[PDB]
Amino acid sequence: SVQLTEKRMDKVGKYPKELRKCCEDGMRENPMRFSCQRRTRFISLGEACKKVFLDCCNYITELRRQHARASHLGLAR
Repeated sequence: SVQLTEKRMDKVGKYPKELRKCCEDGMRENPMRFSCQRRTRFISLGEACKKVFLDCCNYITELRRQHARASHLGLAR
């Protein structure tokens, strides 16, 4: 979303330069409505990369939900 793209960049920045792809992919849209843990199960690609993915996924999932709630309540930022 609007300010969501922002908090994503800030989050991706927080990580060592070679774990940013993992973070980025952890925060892509979720049309199949899979849990964060479920989406890691077949990426392989590493242990330290799964921790990153999972952490960024959980981070952005919470932010999307908070955003959906604000939007539903007409507080929409």
